[PDB]
Amino acid sequence: SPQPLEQIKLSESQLSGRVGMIEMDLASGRTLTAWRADERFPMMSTFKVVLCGAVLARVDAGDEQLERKIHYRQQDLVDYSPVSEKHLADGMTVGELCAAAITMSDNSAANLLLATVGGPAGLTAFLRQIGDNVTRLDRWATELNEALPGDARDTTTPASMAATLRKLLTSQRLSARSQRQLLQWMVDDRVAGPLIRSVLPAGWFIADKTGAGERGARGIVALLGPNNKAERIVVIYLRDTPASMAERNQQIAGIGAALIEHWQR
Ligand SMILES: OC[C@H]1O[C@H](O[C@H]2[C@H](O)[C@@H](O)[C@H](OCCCCCCC3CCCCC3)O[C@@H]2CO)[C@H](O)[C@@H](O)[C@@H]1O
Ligand SMILES: *C(=O)/C=C/N[C@@H](C(=O)O)C(C)(C)S(=O)O
Repeated sequence: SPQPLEQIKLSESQLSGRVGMIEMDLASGRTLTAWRADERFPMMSTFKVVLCGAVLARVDAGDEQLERKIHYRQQDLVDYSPVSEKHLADGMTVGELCAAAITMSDNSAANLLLATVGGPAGLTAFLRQIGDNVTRLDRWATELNEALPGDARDTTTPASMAATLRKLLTSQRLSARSQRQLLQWMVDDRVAGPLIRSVLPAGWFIADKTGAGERGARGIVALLGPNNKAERIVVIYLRDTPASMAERNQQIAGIGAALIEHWQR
């Protein structure tokens, strides 16, 4: 594979779309690679990690409990609810809802949690509270993935998302237990995690949340590193490409390969 920036450029050329990327040291925030890092991209399902950071903040404040059971109705369900559709009779705890939202990308679980933090506006206010003045959630799950050109709704920037994830995972804004919980939910991703491990060389750590949307939107927020350590945050977003899902996945994997082969920078 070529150097990271050369591979990122190659991916735009091959996809005819925009790629946004940040590679950042998790412990210090040192930015290593930045490409269109201040440009907007639809967050898609990656917003679910920030959502659960807001839930954990409420738990830390004593305004929520991960144990609290939420009972919901079938009419509350939206498209793609693999875990929540199985619990109409018994409900799910707030912690179970975050696990379903992050590890299975369950949309009804995400919406139930979104209401607890004040909806899209409440989550956006939380982002402003932690110093992210760019990321914004405007719609509920299912409609936030529309990815219309020029539409600023439900977007982030690679730089903003990377800084926000670092703040949630390591800045001590969340309690120690909450920081550990958010990380474990990403480690536990069932949608892409196992697949990524299957193609990663031995010794590489992965934790992640992926997303997909219209007009080719695709993305991933991840922790990656050799020696089985979450050394870096890597955020990659793609937008406005007509390519197949398989090729969008292949290009993101290609950028990851370039990082792996040329890690010491
Ligand atoms: O010299 C480095 C390595 O080069 C190859 O590894 C390949 C691997 O066989 C391939 O499967 C992967 O594809 C990349 C898979 C990446 C998948 C997800 C990437 C995500 C993760 C973080 C956020 C953004 C992208 O590339 C590496 C590096 O060339 C060799 O197979 C391996 O033995 C060797 O240790
Ligand atoms: C998160 O990225 C979700 C992606 N897609 C879903 C969505 O809510 O937009 C569907 C319903 C389109 S499907 O799961 O792809």
